[PDB]
Amino acid sequence: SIGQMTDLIHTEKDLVTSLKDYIKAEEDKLEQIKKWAEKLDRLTSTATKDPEGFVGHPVNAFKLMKRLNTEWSELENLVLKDMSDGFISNLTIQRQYFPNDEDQVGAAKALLRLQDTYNLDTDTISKFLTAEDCFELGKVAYTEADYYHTELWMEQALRQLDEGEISTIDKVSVLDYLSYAVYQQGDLDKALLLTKKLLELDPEHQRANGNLKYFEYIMAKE
Amino acid sequence: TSIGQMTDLIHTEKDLVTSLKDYIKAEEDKLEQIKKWAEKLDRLTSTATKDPEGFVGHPVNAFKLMKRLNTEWSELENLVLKDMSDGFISNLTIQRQYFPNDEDQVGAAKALLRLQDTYNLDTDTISKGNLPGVKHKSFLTAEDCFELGKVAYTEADYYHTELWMEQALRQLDEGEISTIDKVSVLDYLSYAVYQQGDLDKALLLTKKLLELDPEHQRANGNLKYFEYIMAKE
Repeated sequence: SIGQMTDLIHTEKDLVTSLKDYIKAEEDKLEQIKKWAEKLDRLTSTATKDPEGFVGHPVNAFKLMKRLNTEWSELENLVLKDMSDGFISNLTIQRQYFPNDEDQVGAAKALLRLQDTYNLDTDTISKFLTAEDCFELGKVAYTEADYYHTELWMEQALRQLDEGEISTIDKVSVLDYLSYAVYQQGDLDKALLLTKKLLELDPEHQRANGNLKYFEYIMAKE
Repeated sequence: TSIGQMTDLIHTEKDLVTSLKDYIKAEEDKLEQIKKWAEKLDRLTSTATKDPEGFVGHPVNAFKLMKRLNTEWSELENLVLKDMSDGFISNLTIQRQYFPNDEDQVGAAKALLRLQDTYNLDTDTISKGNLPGVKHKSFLTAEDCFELGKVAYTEADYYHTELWMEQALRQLDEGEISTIDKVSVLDYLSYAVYQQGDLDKALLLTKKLLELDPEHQRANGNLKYFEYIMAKE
């Protein structure tokens, strides 16, 4: 319902403000540390410039022994200090009303169906969807034997990869999925070409080699 | 402790600074990643609250929303919990084997005291490091002075306790920002003074302390005590 989604949106907005509070806290700690590190840097610089004269000074041996024995431990404790508990506690609480996998897949199938209903191409929809997003949609289709959508979305994922989008997915796996889905469509020509793309990328790929031969076969027997 | 040992310590400390700087870089990269994420998301969810019906119209906005909440916030969570400090802490931990310890710090402090005696220097000249024919310009903090006073105190050296607590208190008086309260140093000071025998000074300082903190139990006891023995003197 509209209301459930509305509450989700509000929750996420609050999570963002809380997140920004965490960021602010961490930045303040880092600036304290940065200033500290600046002081130490000027210090150590002057000492390394002339270590003998440095340990001439009667105060310097004491100050050095103190910094090393005491101050660096204070510094250590500040570095290790956890700034994240408020945000994590809060997020932990909000997760109670979060969606699950089934909600996510469901929302995805809904995306496919809207794609059909409004006659939209994957690029226009994607422009935002990431390569990984497209790939996921492709796999959602794939699990239900909807190879038309599997095909369209793996194609989009691959296209985004080609435009040089940085992503966690390699062209090879998506080429595998794609060529498989296309073969299942019946476009053996396309499937063959894509298989050849895959082999150009990973030449040792077992199924792609086997499929190069097998596709050439059934194509011959057509 | 030799020139060479000090030199090795100094180089190690220089390297630890480099390591800490690397830590700073790592943390900044982490935070900037997070800020950009939150920036992007803030744009989304703001536009969404403006018209939530129109926003979750798209199965796209809805799909991205469900995914962000079920998966991506867990990724952000993992990034938040991610320790950027391991390299620095590991290196510092390793170097600490060849660090000075407590005895070395006390040792260096007493060494400083004996040097003060030997060259007849007042605590101010030493503390401000303004020294003739010496190039490096180090200075002691009120807190440093306090520590020297306490090192003296531990050895029943009330002469140095008195001098160095007086220097600390004096630096506090200029309003040097510091971690020490005048009251603790006044405690030490007045006690050391009395141990030397200057009952008037100890009494006056006890009164300064109480003037600062009137509920200070021990100071109260000391006030009655001093006034008594002063009267029966």
